[PDB]
Amino acid sequence: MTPIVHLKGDANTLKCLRYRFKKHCTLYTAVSSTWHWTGHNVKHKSAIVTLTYDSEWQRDQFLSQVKIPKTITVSTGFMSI
Amino acid sequence: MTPIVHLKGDANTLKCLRYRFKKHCTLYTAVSSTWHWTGHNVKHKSAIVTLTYDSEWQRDQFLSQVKIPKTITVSTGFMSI
Repeated sequence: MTPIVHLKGDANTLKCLRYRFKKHCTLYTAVSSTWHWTGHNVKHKSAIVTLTYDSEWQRDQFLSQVKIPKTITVSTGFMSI
Repeated sequence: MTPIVHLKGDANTLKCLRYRFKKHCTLYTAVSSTWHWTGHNVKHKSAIVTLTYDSEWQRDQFLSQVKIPKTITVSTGFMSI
């Protein structure tokens, strides 16, 4: 299936990460625009993004090229399309 | 795991669907803001959204309360967080 990572944290701390993916253009398959769980009642800035990898092995590579702050939690799963 | 549906199509045709989810507030677990696969070279308006359900059974219910145009393709998968 297609691997999909999910990172979250301060909407601002996410702006800096996107830049790191610029030099790592040869590591992910498709970057999604910044989005979040919208709802009638929100809380604060917690924008979230997602990155699809062509394989799990390549996934560990990106995590080795970018440092995931301890405040940002990662996610693991797979989709079918 | 957590079920996750993925719909796509004309960014405009998606605006009408979001309204249907308003009356079906008791059917999904978390609606995500409108987003899409951003990239240096885009094509046209193809915004995409996602909906998480608490179970597969409840998933078939939402699909029965909203008509998915033949131009919009659905998706099936699961995440782990």
